[PDB]
Amino acid sequence: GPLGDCLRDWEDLQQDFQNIQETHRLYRLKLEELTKLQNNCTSSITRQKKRLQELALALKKCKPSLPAEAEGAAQELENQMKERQGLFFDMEAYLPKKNGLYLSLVLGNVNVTLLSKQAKFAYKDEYEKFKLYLTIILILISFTCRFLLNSRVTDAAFNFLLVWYYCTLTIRESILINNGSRIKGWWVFHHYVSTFLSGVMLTWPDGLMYQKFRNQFLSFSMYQSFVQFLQYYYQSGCLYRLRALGERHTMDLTVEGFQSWMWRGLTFLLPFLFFGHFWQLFNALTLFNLAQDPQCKEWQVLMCGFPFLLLFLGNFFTTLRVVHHKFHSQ
Amino acid sequence: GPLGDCLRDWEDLQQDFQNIQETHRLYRLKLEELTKLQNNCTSSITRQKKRLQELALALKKCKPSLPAEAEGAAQELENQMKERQGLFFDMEAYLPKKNGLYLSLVLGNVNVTLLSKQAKFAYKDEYEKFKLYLTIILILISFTCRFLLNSRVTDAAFNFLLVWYYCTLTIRESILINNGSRIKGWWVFHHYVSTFLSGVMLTWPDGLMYQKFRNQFLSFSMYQSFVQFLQYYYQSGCLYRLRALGERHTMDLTVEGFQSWMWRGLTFLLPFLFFGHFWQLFNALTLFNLAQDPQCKEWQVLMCGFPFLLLFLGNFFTTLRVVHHKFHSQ
Ligand SMILES: CC(C)(COP(=O)(O)OP(=O)(O)OC[C@H]1O[C@@H](n2cnc3c(N)ncnc32)[C@H](O)[C@@H]1OP(=O)(O)O)[C@@H](O)C(=O)NCCC(=O)NCCS
Ligand SMILES: CC(C)(COP(=O)(O)OP(=O)(O)OC[C@H]1O[C@@H](n2cnc3c(N)ncnc32)[C@H](O)[C@@H]1OP(=O)(O)O)[C@@H](O)C(=O)NCCC(=O)NCCS
Repeated sequence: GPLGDCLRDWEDLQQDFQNIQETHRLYRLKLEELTKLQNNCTSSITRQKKRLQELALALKKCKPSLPAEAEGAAQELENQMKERQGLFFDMEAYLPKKNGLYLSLVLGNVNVTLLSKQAKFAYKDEYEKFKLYLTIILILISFTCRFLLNSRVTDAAFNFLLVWYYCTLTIRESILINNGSRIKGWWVFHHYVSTFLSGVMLTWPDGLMYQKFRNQFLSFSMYQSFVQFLQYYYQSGCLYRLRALGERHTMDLTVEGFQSWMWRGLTFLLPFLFFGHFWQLFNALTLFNLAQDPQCKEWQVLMCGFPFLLLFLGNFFTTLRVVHHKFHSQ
Repeated sequence: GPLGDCLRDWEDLQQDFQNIQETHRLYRLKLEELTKLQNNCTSSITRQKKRLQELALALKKCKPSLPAEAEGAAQELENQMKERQGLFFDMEAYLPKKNGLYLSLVLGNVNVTLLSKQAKFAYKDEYEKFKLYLTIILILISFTCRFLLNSRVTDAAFNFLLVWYYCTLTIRESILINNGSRIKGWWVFHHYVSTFLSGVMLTWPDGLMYQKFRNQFLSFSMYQSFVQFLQYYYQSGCLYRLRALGERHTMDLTVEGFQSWMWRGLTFLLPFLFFGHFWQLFNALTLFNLAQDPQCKEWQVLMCGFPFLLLFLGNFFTTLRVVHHKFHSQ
């Protein structure tokens, strides 16, 4: 007769029930005032930012009319308002923030994980591991689809995987932007163009003109995944190094050693990126030249030759901008 | 010389700066203990649920050995443990919850909007309006692609829109599940199958056998969007009615009038759904019959004929289940 155990467990879980429901009640109260605090802080910050920017506008428009001797105080005045802006960014980094017009077309609730600092730093790492693992899958299946097979089922499967990976990746990093980062919005239009390119390659009716481009496209995709493979290593190394510099617990790792390490890494890495840039430019060129041949007539060739050229222009300019800015930073 | 205004605005915004940073500090503190409370509550609830289910298991296995006269107390004992489970569901409805293995493959942070009740009820409405608006776009462009055009560019564009809409929609409702709902997981595998179907239709190389199926597929897509058009009306009406019943402020709207209205609406709606079910079954049949013709040889025909049949079986069974359960509920 084990019922006795069950019944006295019933009432002891019952006493637990009330002592836990009291906690639940006070929790609800706490949540209420915390919400009020959040609303108050956000409204106040918005008002202050507006006031600051407008007064800075007024001072800037009045500045040329004024001589430099009294303008001394003025230049350190903007030199301090900019850091006031920086601290405003710091403070806004926690308060829940509105969605940025692309998430709001897929979602509509609020996801600002960075209510802590560990809770954010341990999201970017997960993102990096996602990029690496998917690159493994793509390089493997690209090898299979280029050296040993010639069908169109497998080719369509590879292109579908590509067009899914790019879209989930643009969602992750469009969250990672409003949490906080400097992600240089070209790096997202890059995904949109690459998605359009794969999509067009998906409805290419074969014949005697597909087989002339399949080889180059597959090989280039292989190489690009390899570059992502190396870039993982450098990026993750940089992230851990920078945390270990910000966290002084391990040892007083000076900024000098970090900078030397990062500079050596980047300067070693850069030739491969430039090789890839020129590889796709040559790719676009051969595609146009092929299109000029009067033997083909398919609208897919020019529409698959423009994204390559656009994509090269953007990538080349942005890489040079980053290296040049880093060089002046020194 | 407007500098004076600017400088005294500087120091008055400065006094504002400290009086706001104090608020920020206390806000951070509050957030800290609120996090501790959340963790404590979730751990406690997990332990209690495990204990309750295991003791219920023990009682159930011991029950057949025991006679009914003493089992009286036993049946109201399970009749009360089930409501204890219900209240546990209520309480867990607020605490942040882990992601369900599909979001965690696209995301990895936590989005439980239902920290309130308005903040959730005003998400489902947005979801409904999204479904309606996208149905408008699809019905319009389907009309254009069937009566007046015959190309393949426009057809591919329509199929791409379909395969994007289904995927964003499965993301929205897979959030809406873990917030809280009874969404009958067949209704999501439905989206996966429909996505696979459109994908296969996307790489169909035309010829003398595509033109025999294009008409039926487009017309069926039109009709299906029309059913979504009506289902919006009924669903939104039901949601507002149920809120107006739960909210007794307007008037003591009895459950009887609500039930009569909902029953009339559903009984009026059902014939169209059944028509659609049989429409797609006939569609799968004609597709197989066409495949039997020795004049075609394309692997796309059987792979486009199975999802139709599978999809019909699932839809028919699930609709009958819902109507039967609702009938016993009365
Ligand atoms: C830019 C590059 C030198 C990296 O340098 P970097 O670490 O970004 O240097 P910065 O200090 O400017 O970093 C700026 C921000 O860009 C972010 N970033 C996000 N996505 C990125 C991406 N795809 N590439 C580069 N930077 C990226 C970094 O995270 C960093 O922000 P955070 O560190 O604060 O989170 C290198 O990644 C690059 O050139 N990108 C190549 C892109 C590519 O795939 N090309 C392939 C051609 S075949
Ligand atoms: C099922 C149906 C009668 C709706 O009834 P219902 O309101 O779901 O009745 P229930 O009380 O069982 O509702 C159960 C839950 O299912 C949810 N639900 C979510 N997505 C749904 C969907 N696509 N269809 C039906 N119910 C859905 C409802 O929101 C409800 O949960 P909630 O009200 O607590 O949020 C009706 O929508 C249906 O038969 N679906 C047809 C699906 C379809 O598109 N078929 C096309 C064939 S051509």
